[PDB]
Amino acid sequence: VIPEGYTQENVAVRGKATQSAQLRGEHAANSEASNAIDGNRDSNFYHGSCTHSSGQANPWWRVDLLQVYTITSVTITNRGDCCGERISGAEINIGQHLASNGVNNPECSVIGSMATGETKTFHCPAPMIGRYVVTYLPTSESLHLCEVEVNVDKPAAA
Ligand SMILES: C[C@@H]1O[C@@H](O)[C@@H](O)[C@H](O)[C@@H]1O
Ligand SMILES: [Ca+2]
Ligand SMILES: [Cl-]
Repeated sequence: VIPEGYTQENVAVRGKATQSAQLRGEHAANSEASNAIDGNRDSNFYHGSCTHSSGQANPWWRVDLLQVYTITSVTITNRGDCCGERISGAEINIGQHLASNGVNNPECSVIGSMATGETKTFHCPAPMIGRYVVTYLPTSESLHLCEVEVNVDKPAAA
């Protein structure tokens, strides 16, 4: 992706994030859904820039972009201090409307697996129209995202 004449922008920092259920207890303060769109890829969960679900099965995290965009890819930063294997199987769904918390929207990509602390771009089959981007983890693992960037192409500046 990223053709001549165009520039790419992360429109996720313009939105509002939320998740199925936040991690409770001792580290609950470092777990806010908003952490995945604060413009910081720091993957050390203890620095406070990563989200963390409750631990209950099939968690999801979502960002409402506030308006519809044509999205080319989504760049994810996996947790780095530990537990990089938990995100395996995660699905990135993108849609104009919220079809069951975004969990049932069209799929951009599936995260096979990512090394601990890895930042990787997942390109959608074709550009997708959507206002909501959801990361659904259909397993018994905790979902922790250190950054979710939603990439939109724009004609370049100058
Ligand atoms: C915030 C915590 O980080 C590590 O201690 C993990 O083993 C826990 O399951 C939890 O994710
Ligand atoms: Ca972050
Ligand atoms: Cl905000």
